Amino acid sequence: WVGNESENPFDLALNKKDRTLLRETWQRLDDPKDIVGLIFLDIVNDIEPDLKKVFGVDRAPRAAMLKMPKFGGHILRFYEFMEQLTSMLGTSENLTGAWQLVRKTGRSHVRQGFLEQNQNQMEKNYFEIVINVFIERLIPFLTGEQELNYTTSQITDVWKKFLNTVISQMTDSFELERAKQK
Amino acid sequence: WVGNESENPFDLALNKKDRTLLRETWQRLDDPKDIVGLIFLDIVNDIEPDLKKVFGVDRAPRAAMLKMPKFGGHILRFYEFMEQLTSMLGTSENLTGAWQLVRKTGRSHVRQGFLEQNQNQMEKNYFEIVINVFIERLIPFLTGEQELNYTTSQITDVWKKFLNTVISQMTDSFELERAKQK
Ligand code: HEM
Ligand code: HEM
Repeated sequence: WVGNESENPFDLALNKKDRTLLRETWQRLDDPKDIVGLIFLDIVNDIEPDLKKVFGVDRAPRAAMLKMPKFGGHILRFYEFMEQLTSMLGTSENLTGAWQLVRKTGRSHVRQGFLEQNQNQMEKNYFEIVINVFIERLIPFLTGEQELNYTTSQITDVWKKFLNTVISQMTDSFELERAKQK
Repeated sequence: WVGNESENPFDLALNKKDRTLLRETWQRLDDPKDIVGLIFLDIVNDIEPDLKKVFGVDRAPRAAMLKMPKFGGHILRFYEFMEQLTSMLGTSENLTGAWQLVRKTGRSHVRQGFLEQNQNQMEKNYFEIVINVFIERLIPFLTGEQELNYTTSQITDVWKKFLNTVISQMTDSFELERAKQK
């Protein structure tokens, strides 16, 4: 895909009002990078501890991990990716750039040897594992149900459609890029 | 993808009411196979004549094509695919089987040498070329605007989301299967 096609799932799964909600709800958050950090700490410590080694935090106490370079780097990168993606979708309506960003990010992960070897739709999809923790943990902050016009049901459904579309496009772009590289 | 995942784009782009509309509007049609036939006749004769050779109708007058085996066979297969897909989506809510059907069909086309050689997202996407003629020609039958509760705008938007999702999933499944086969 070039990115400008009419089949863009971010245009199909989300309408204009949905995209505005994604941006406005994300912006309502105070310290979104801190929330992203807390969720990644849960991912590597509680949910998928195989990821500690990947991020170089297999020895760091939970309390030191945010300072370790690969781990704190990833938190920054993931936060920036969500910042840009929600802005493109919900502010500029740059639907092409939003789709292109997600597929480029999916393809780029093929360089991660852990994922090249272990990413597997039959067994573990690590993009799904990570984003599912966001679905469970980020959405209650976004609805205001948890702390650190739109109804709770609306915000929940929109963020689920959005985050599931991020999973599917990163998964598909990764899988294709890996197949091509062989 | 197994098919049962939460990232299924037919569940994300279409809600239950949308899927019911897809099924009810398709069922309102009198002789849907005839309409499918007429649209394929336009595709091969007027829009993408490179396809005449593929379907063995490079000599048949337009008036004989429906009887030629590869061409009339394809019309039957495409009609059955839409019949099953709209039933799965809109009647049984078998969203897994709907997604699986579309990806299996995408993968199966890699066996078509014309597509293996020529299918190309940079240049011509033949699934997109075919389905776009359906978007232009089938939707006015579905809305009742042309001849052979839901508003015209609703029916048009739902069928566009649906048919665009069929294009994207056939395209992606095809591309992956071709890359794997090499
Ligand atoms: C789940 C959705 C994910 C998103 C949105 C995401 C986002 C990003 C971004 C934006 C970058 C830098 C730009 C780029 O390389 O494309 C990056 C790099 C990286 N990603 Fe991810 N990532 C995700 C999941 C994962 C997973 C499951 C792994 C497991 C290995 C992973 C490992 C890495 C690593 C090691 C880097 C290099 C930078 C670093 O180590 O901090 N990512 N990721
Ligand atoms: C655009 C969406 C399309 C749909 C939904 C579709 C559907 C189907 C189905 C359901 C079958 C039989 C089952 C299977 O093999 O999976 C089939 C076979 C086939 N498809 Fe397609 N098709 C599409 C596009 C195309 C295109 C663009 C070509 C161009 C080569 C093509 C060429 C063929 C051929 C040659 C067969 C074998 C049967 C025959 O020749 O009649 N199809 N297609």
